[PDB]
Parts: sequence; C-alpha cells; structure tokens
Amino acid sequence: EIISPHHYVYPNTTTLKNKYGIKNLNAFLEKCSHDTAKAMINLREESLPEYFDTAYLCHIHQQLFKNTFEWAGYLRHIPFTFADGTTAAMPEMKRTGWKNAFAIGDEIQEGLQRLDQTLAEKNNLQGLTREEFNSEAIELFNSLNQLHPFREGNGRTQRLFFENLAKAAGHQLNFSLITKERMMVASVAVAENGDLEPMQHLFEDISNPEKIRLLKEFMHTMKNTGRNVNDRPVMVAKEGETYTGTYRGAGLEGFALNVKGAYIIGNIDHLPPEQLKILKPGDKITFTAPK
Ligand SMILES: [Mg+2]
Ligand code: NI
Ligand code: NI
Repeated sequence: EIISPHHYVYPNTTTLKNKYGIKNLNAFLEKCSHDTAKAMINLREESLPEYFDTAYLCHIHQQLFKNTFEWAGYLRHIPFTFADGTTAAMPEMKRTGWKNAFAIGDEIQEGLQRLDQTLAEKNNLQGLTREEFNSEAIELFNSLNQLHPFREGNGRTQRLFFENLAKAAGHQLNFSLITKERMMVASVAVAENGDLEPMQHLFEDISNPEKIRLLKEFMHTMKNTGRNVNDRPVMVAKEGETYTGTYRGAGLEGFALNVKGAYIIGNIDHLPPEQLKILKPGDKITFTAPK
C-alpha cells in the first residue's frame, strides 16, 4: 500500500531510514547514540516550559532526534512523507497476539488529548505533597507508556518529560538513577498484571531524598570501572522486606548487596553495629529493612 509501516525502514533491511544515510544497523545505532547524547546535554539546560502537554512531549522528541530522523517531532498515527517520496505510518505496532498491546490508530490521539486535558485541569500537578504528586504522576506515566506515541525514542522523551514535570511541581524524579532493566520490569508488571508495586517502589526510590542520596553514592562507584549497570536492576531496600545474598562493600551513608544479579542498597545505620565490624566483601548476609 501507499501508506505503509514498511516505508519506515530501508528495503531488505531492518534499519530505520535516517538523515545520515547509514544502512548498517550497528553503525547507525552508534551514530544515533552519540548524537542524541549531545541533544540531552542541551535539552537539560533549556528552561522549563509553561505547559506540559503533548506539544511539549513532541518538542522533546524533535530536539533529541532532529539530526537522526526526518519525522523527529511526529506522532506515529500521522502519515509522514519522506524526502524520498514514500509515505509511512504505524498505527498498530504488532506485538505478538499474546502480548499486551499498545494503543491502535485514533486511540493514540484520544489518549494523548486526555493526558493534556488532565494536566491542564490539575495545573501540571503543582500544589501537592510528594505522595499526592507521585500517585498522580504514576497514572499519567503508565498511561503514556501504553500509548507508545512515537515510532521510536519513547523512553528517553517520556523520562525527561516527567523529570521536568516534577521539578516544576516542587518535587524530584531523578530517572538517571534507574536502569533500563528496572524500568522494563516495572512497565511489564503494570501492563501484564495491572501490578503497580514495582513502579510505586521505583518512583519512591527516585523521589525520596533519603533514598536518592543512597543511589547517588552507589552509581558513583560505577564511574570509570568499565562496567555498565544498565543491564542490572539497582534498588534501595524496601521497608519491611528481607534480602539475602553476598556483601559488595560499604560506604559512609550506605552499603550494597548482590541478590541474583540485582544490587540492593541499604542505609549503613540499618545494619547491626556488631555485624559491620566483621563483614568483608563476598560474605553471605541476610538483612531486613526496618519500619
Ligand atoms: Mg529504543
Ligand atoms: Ni511500499
Ligand atoms: Ni560529535
């Protein structure tokens, strides 16, 4: 057909059409990675907007991908004619039938107008306590996650939309402290079971100053190690829960565990004073977060 999803990609390849003219998937992904990283640095310096609507969501995407994709600012239900003449649009997405699916066609527009409508009615979530703000933000975040409004680049732009919404509303949501894996599990939990607990946990860790300082400390230790924790879920221990694993070493404010490929982080003062004395790296330890 004239308007086809196949028109997003170079023929015979799996690699999206790009402003660089690169057809090798790996080469393209490296160039994109480099360019979008520069865009973030500048985007994080621009002033906050007055309105947080989809126009702003689009501005972000447009600014991030201006040098990579011709359709940078564009939502995926709106037919887009490339410079080369072909016209593309992906209303569907097509998961496997058994997977939970994103919104189709005009649902994208219904959903997004709704998101704009609620943020306007609630003055961008502005006069609220942290629990009030986090509760409202989680609905909107989950909501926007199921719309998957752009063909690609949803994650980064969604993350920066909310980091900025929070900042404007007098709160924090440092998404840079969340790995790609943790976001994946939290999103999957909500889309499959309707389970909010992982996300609540995620936002809690990202907004509570007492837990943000714990993560900042840990993420620092990764700097110049050669490693990449993006593969690995990094969390602050939930209050009440019990974690068991192997000791990864302490700091001033907090320590780290390894529980089946995941880093759990705890306040140093929650350890029994007498354990801390004789506890070396690699020691098996059970820990329970207090009230
Ligand atoms: Mg991606
Ligand atoms: Ni065609
Ligand atoms: Ni460069």
